[PDB]
Amino acid sequence: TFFWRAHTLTVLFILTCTLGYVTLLEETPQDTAYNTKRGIVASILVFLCFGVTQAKDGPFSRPHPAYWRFWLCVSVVYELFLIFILFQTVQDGRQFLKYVDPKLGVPLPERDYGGNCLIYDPDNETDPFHNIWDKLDGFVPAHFLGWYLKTLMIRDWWMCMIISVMFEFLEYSLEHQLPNFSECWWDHWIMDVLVCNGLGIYCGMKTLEWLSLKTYKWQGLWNIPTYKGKMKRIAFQFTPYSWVRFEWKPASSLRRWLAVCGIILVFLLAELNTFYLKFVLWMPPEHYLVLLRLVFFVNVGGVAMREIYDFMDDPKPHKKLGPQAWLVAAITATELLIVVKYDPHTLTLSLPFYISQCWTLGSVLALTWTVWRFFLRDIT
Amino acid sequence: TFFWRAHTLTVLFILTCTLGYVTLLEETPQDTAYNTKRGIVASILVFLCFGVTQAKDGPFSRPHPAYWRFWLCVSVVYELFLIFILFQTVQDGRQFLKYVDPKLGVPLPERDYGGNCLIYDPDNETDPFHNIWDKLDGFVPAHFLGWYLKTLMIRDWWMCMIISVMFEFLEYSLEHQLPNFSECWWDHWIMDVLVCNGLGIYCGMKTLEWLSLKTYKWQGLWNIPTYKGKMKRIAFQFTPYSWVRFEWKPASSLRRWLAVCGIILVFLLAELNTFYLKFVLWMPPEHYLVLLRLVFFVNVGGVAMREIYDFMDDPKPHKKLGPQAWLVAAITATELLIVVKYDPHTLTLSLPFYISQCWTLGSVLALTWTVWRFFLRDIT
Ligand SMILES: CCCCCC/C=C\CCCCCCCC(=O)OC[C@H](COP(=O)(O)OCCN)OC(=O)CCCCCCC/C=C\CCCCCCCC
Ligand SMILES: CCCCCC/C=C\CCCCCCCC(=O)OC[C@H](COP(=O)(O)OCCN)OC(=O)CCCCCCC/C=C\CCCCCCCC
Ligand SMILES: [Ca+2]
Ligand SMILES: [Ca+2]
Repeated sequence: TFFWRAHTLTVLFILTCTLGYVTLLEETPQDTAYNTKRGIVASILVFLCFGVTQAKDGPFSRPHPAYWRFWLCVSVVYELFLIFILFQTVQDGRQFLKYVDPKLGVPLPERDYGGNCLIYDPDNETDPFHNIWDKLDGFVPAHFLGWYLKTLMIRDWWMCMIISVMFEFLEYSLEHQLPNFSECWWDHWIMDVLVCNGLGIYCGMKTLEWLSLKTYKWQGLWNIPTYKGKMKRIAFQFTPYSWVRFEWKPASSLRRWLAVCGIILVFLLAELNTFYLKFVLWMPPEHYLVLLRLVFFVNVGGVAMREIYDFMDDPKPHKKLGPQAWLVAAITATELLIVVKYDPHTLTLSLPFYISQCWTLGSVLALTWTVWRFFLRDIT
Repeated sequence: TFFWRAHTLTVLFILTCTLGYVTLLEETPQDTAYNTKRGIVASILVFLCFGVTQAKDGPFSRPHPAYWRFWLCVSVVYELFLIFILFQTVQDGRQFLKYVDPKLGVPLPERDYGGNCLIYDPDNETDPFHNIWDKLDGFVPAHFLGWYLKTLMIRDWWMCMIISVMFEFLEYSLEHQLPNFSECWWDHWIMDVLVCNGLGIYCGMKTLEWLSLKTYKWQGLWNIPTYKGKMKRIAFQFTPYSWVRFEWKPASSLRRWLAVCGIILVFLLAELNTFYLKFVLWMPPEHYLVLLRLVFFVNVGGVAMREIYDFMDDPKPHKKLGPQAWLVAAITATELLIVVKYDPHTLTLSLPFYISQCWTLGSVLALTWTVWRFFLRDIT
């Protein structure tokens, strides 16, 4: 347990010695294009170190609060870079991304995915599943893990299913304002919504039930029994300390209902601007930046979701929202503003009439539900 | 007291609305040289806002913890910029400072100040004080305020006087390794050390005694009596909540003595690298950057000095040093490394023999004092 309360002046000394050595004893190259990137990277690294060693501890502790402090600092850095990218012109921002990786900044080609439907197709005699084969890509294994983590983040069945359904309706309405969207109805539902609910959401709820019926008693690593107990402790150190499963009961007040609606809206906007950011900044879907963003968003979303539940469930008259939820909301707003700024012509396309009627019907149905809620509250 | 517990989501909404307006509804200029500076400034402003609204509260509260959070964030930004400047070449760093202000990046002329001594000089019959007149500049009014604040920061007589004396000896030894240093012996002592001890240090100790014999009882701004009480409360709101005067007793152990020596060394290095930074980065002494650095260092030094006293005086087995002291130490180390890197040829000049003998005598005297301390501890 030495590392769990280790000193910070030792970290300061190590950092100072390392940077002093690498700056003085080495030879500085005579080109500014490399030294500028080196300085930016060094500043980012030092900020990460200082935050890891001196930031606040979040609600999550295991495996080490330094992990969540590191992710908080990464969130801060990402927000700063997002704002810097926002405040420039579009082509200069794309060239800045080209500075990040020397392959971006060029118009990538566009292709359609849902061009082939009717799985039982006699077009290709050799393979009946010729239409399915192209669909069976890394997306399907990604959906299971993604929704497993996203249902570990929010810890509710109804909220999770409503978020998934709302996002799928939004994706269908999003098809003509972003041409890469092309999915058949079977691929839309059976391949995505069916798979998520059947496997990812179900496994997340099973994990919550399994690890919410456990006794959390821990002791030292050297007081445990022989190698069997050693391996048991090593494996279980990455299991959570103790959680409180969230219970979002929205039909009890008005502010609580609006707060649940707001967090649902933020969750939807996260995925919306994820897709629109991978589109408008001219980054390929398989670029490592997108995967890094996904991992960071998974971790930061879990922490911020716990923090916003803690803020929402408090009985005290005035509580300040945790910094992680604030940072996630700021990042989402900045990403949405970037998306609106960079490509407004493609985003401003008018909705299809036949789906706009359905959207209006849903809106009026929600309004009727709200007024009926008010009526029943008045009666009671 | 509305602002003392006001909401943070309101701040987030205001920031998001203002940045979205200034980015979208305005027209982005078609030059990257202005947009890059605009983006950097916007990122700095957003980081300042987020830190002010969501950082940790330091030991100092009055007039508002937001003030000290703002100074902590400024410290973070200054450290990051210092490291970025460090990791480049010397000429590129000077041109970066030229980017900060379009007049820097040029070799400024060098002049001597202590070229005229012997105040009672019959060289100029018209004015006997012709030598004094050039000396009587803004430096003397600056010394009083500077040492008043610096003795409010450390809250001790002996430590303050020893720091002043050590810094003056260091300045005298620093004359040939930095040519701008030129002061006559009277200007060295009577004009600086005499004035500080007579006025600044004495007024600081008088203020500490006066405001350490006060009863700190406060109430609301609307429960006070009429306009007399209103003005009294308005004036006294900027008076401190309640302080605990530090008492540095170094002759009790060895770790405590070494800690006092370390904080004295950091205090000396702060002024050393202040002068060497204003010299080596080609900034004129009267540039606003130097004054901003002085103000920031005054505030951050006070906060970090309280934090390091709190860390040093704790009885608990393990306490983490406050972030402000960590940041001040990091900034001092980074500034010293920049000074060593940029102009090593001027700094590496061999010290004068006649003063090197005095320095060796002082060092051996300190060693004898330490061994006598060990001898007396062994006897007792
Ligand atoms: C921290 C708690 C959650 C995680 C628990 C364990 C933490 C460590 C696990 C790390 C494992 C890395 C996972 C690798 C990434 C991965 O598997 O895929 C990422 C998956 C797969 O991508 P998909 O979008 O599903 O596929 C697109 C199909 N067209 O992506 C995702 O998970 C998306 C996550 C979105 C997160 C949204 C964040 C917003 C959450 C809350 C904010 C809401 C409200 C709070 C804010 C403000 C309140 C006022
Ligand atoms: C916060 C507590 C202290 C201030 C109290 C009130 C705060 C608000 C007051 C703001 C007023 C602004 C003052 C304007 C600036 C001013 O008057 O002059 C600045 C003066 C005048 O300049 P001089 O160097 O004296 O003249 C040169 C002569 N050759 O400059 C200074 O005050 C120098 C201050 C140096 C401070 C050093 C900081 C380091 C302190 C502690 C760190 C040490 C240990 C902790 C770190 C690590 C521990 C392991
Ligand atoms: Ca889909
Ligand atoms: Ca002097």
